[PDB]
Amino acid sequence: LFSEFKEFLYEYKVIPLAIAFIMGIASTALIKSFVDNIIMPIITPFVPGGGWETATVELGPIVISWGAFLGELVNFIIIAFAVFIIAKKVLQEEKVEKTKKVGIVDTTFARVDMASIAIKKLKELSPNIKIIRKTVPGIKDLPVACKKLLEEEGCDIVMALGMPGKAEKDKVCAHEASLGLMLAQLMTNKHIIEVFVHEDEAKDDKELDWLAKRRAEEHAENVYYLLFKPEYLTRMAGKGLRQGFEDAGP
Amino acid sequence: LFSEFKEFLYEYKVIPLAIAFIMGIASTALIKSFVDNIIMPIITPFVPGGGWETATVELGPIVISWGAFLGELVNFIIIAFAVFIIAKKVLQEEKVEKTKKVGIVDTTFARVDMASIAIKKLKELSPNIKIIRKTVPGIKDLPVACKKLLEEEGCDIVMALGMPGKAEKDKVCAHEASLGLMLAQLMTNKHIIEVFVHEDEAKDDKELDWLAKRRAEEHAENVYYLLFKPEYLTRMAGKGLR
Amino acid sequence: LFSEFKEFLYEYKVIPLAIAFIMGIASTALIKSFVDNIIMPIITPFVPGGGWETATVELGPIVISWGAFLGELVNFIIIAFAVFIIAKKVLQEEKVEKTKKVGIVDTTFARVDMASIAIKKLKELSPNIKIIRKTVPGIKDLPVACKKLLEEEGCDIVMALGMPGKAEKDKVCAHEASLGLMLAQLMTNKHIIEVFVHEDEAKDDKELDWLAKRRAEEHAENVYYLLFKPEYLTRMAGKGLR
Amino acid sequence: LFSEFKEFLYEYKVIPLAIAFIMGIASTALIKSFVDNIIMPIITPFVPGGGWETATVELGPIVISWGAFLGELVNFIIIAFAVFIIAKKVLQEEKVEKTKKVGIVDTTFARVDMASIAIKKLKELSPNIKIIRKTVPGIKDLPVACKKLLEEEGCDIVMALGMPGKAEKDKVCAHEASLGLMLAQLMTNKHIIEVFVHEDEAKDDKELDWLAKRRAEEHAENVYYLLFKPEYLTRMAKGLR
Amino acid sequence: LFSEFKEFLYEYKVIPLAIAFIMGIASTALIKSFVDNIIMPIITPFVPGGGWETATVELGPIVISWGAFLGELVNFIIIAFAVFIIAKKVLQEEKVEKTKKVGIVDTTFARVDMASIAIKKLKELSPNIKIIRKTVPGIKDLPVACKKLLEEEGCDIVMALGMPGKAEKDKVCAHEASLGLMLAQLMTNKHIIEVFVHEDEAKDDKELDWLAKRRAEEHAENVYYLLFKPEYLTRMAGKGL
Repeated sequence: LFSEFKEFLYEYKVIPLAIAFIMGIASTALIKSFVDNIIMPIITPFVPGGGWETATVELGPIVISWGAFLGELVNFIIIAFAVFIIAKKVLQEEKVEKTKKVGIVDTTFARVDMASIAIKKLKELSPNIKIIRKTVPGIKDLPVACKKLLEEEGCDIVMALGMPGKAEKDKVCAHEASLGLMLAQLMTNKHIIEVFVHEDEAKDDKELDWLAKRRAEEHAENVYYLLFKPEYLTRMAGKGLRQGFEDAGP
Repeated sequence: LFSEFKEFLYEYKVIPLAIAFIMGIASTALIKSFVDNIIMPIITPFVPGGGWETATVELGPIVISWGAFLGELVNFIIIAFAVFIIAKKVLQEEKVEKTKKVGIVDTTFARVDMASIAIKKLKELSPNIKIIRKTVPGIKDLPVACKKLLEEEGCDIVMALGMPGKAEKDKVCAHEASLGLMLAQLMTNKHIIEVFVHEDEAKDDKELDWLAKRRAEEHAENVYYLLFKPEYLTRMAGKGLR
Repeated sequence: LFSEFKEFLYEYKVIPLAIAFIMGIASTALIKSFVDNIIMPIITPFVPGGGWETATVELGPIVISWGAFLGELVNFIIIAFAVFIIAKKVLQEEKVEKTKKVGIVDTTFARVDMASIAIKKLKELSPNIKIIRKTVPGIKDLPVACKKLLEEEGCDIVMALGMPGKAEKDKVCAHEASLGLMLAQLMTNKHIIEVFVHEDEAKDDKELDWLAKRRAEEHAENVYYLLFKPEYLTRMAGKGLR
Repeated sequence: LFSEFKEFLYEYKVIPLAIAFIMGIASTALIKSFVDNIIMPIITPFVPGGGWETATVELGPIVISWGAFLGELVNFIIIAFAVFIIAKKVLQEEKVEKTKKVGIVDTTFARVDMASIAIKKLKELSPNIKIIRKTVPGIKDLPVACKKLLEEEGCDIVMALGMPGKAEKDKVCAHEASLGLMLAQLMTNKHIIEVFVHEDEAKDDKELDWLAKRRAEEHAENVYYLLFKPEYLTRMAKGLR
Repeated sequence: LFSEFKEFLYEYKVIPLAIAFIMGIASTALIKSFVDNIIMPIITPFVPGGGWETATVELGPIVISWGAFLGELVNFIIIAFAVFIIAKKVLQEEKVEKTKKVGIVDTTFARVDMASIAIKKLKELSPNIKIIRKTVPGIKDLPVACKKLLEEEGCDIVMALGMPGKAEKDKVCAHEASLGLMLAQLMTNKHIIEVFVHEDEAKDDKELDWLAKRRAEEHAENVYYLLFKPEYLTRMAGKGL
């Protein structure tokens, strides 16, 4: 009996559609009721007993019920400002700027913890940033992970920290992963700064740990830049920067 | 000529659009009809015979039909609460969670049955989980499969169990497959825990069967973690679980 | 003068939006017109000459026009059932006992006609299936082709039969193609059973033709399974049926 | 203060939403006004002076204002046909006709002009086809280009003519390109007949030029087939090459 | 309470939906109120005291309230022109062209600054172009970057300047990047002219710098063409280069 309807509404999301009605209808009435019963009589003391409704002026054999129209004209004017004003405030609820929120996604699988450095270095540059952290097991998980923070968690940018293995089985998963991040960003129109450190890039654990931490730091700086002082980057445009050690120019 | 209209509605999904109308209109009237015919008279015994509608007060040459307005003002107030309240309950029935539902997709093609272990180990960790199982022939099929459970079957997460072959012809299908899973996840914003065991990773049938079952178990634990105690994982962050 | 409007409607697809209105409005009126002019008088013979509209009861100085409210209350009840019931029948859209429809896409480029066997074997397993066939020149064309049948031709599943060449130039086009089929499935949430037979998999024309026809058959069976007895497949789960 | 509203409408595209209202409302009224003031009186000469509105029949102590209901019933009927009929005609813009329109996209980069042959051979097979031609610089450009003609230029099918280079640097661009065409088709549900001729497929300029032209011709034929006599292709369902 | 409702509106963006109502309703009324109270009486001086509402003519035992209908007919006519005209002016706001605006995206990572030349050469060919410039660290960042200027910054076309490294680790990122640009273009139906110069394409810093700048220039010329004189490119079609 009742249920089909309820499930029906859920599936087609009709319910919020209808709430527009009620508001449209109800506010339309409240607005005129006010104008007609209170506003108009105040406006028309010259017409007797609030006869504005039937107020009339004759032009030869022409009879124009101006009062009725005037009542509508002033109604419309009052309804207009309501919509003009209701539209302005929905505009400001949008143009505020809350404090940029960064998302950090890392792995259990990962040997070194880059998240730490990164978050530190980010808080340092701008103590005002909000940081959301989430961790997934494998690199295979960064994409969905990031895309979620970006859409569902209101992050403005995200860092994806990963340690693809040394095996060639690991290399394919790393690329494929990276590529997911690509789509992620494109679907969201937001950046996901990728920071992957292959175990094989460094010869031993001492370097692996040092290297990963330096890069993490370096990228965290970019998150800062892209995010706050983008002018800066253009100044460094085509100036041959790089990740650690030597760089380059002309 | 009736038909064109019906198909028309189907194609443009106009029908549910209209149901909003009816509800908007009909609930608007019922709410006021009640206020006007029953509420107001009760509210206004002082006005004679429910004359509230025409109730009026004069201020010098000014005549303000307050009754009518009061009837609307009280109508509006009753309608507002109707909408405030209707909005609150759609917040609780929507926002509130259910017993997490996991999806498990596997293959006929696959040598070893990893679904088993996995489902067991999952029920163990959290006896309260719902499990949907679907099986397709080839690995080429996991994607659509998973994507379906995720969307059509309300699964919160999915495990795709596969056994790509040893041949290089198998390899390409495995990668391509994996890649679809990537997309699937991104299109759904839900995880699909991939668990592929190449026949060549293990030397013989004894290992192949042992190795597959161990991983299936291990990933099933992750499904648990991501799903229930995600805090845990962060604790394990950059801790080199390899 | 008139045109801008028409193009406007086309671009924003406003027209079907509006048909919701008409229906909402017109059905709202017909429902009440009936209730008020016919239903109510029948309901109220006690009130004289259908005075239910103005029917009233006094409680001290209180005057409650219950007739009007009762007419709305009964109206609302009649409109509700209309919407409860209209919602139920749009739910039964999932009749799907109309007969699963399969799509078969093949190539002119292809040496062997796999379509034939496949169609046969399908009609055999389930004489009740509807078969749509479309053919494109190159393998490059299967994707769009399939995705079309899936969406525009109501097929529930599709088989894409192809014969990628022996050349490495062919190998890249085959991979790229397959991958398209990937997306096609993901975008549609329907399966496309891929069945590609590389000219090089078989040593000669006799084998090529034999091999291709066997596979086409074998996959046609799967179309059957996934489509009708999916419980079978799970039974065969992890049974290395490869 | 008028502005916020205007920008507001633009951002949320509310304006066209509203035009639905007006039409819904205005057509609802015009339809009944006609029925009630003109239709009904004609229908009811037996009732005096168009009293159909108040027309009534008694059944014991029951008083049923059938005139009012009948006027709505006949209104609803006239409104139904209007919506049934308005729905039919919106169904017919999307015919299984229109003179088919083909899109041809080529490159400056490309050494040989395949577009020429292709268009000729297409005009030959069916002088009734409309041909849209757009040319981009690099093969990298065909995708967007094609996806455009398909969507924005109402083309039913598109041919993407290209000549990837001999360098392995060229090879990656060609693959990547092709792959773009893939998506293009899938996003549009329309065919893009790819026709790429690698400079290295042919040994010299004489062959390169000949070979490209032949293929271009050959694919053009397919555009024709896929487009007009699709039955034919199924008959060839026969190792053609 | 009040809040749930507010958050509710935010989440489902119901608020702007409703504004359609108000406008639909309010304008419907203002339009008729005008017609009925002022228009009609002017139209009907022959009927006494604005009796047009009840104006009537008999045909035998037929009574047709033509006045009421005429008032709606003329109402509908006035509402129609309102929607016809309202639809026209949203058309001129919808397809008014200022404008062309190009977007330029480059890298810090990149050795040489191509953006400079490109922007010069574009300003030269058409001093009337607007140029938006944004810079990201790595090549991995061009995609999102470009897709942003295209959608969010109203660019009509975008140039993506990059210098993938010499390492094979760099190669893979470059391809992957390029590929992103693919999608980007397809999703937006706008071009992103890619301009990548691998460090290894040139033997030394003198060449690396020269080569990059020349190409940047050359491509910038294409942005011009595709953008302003596209009939030029077709002329150069299949003319190799």
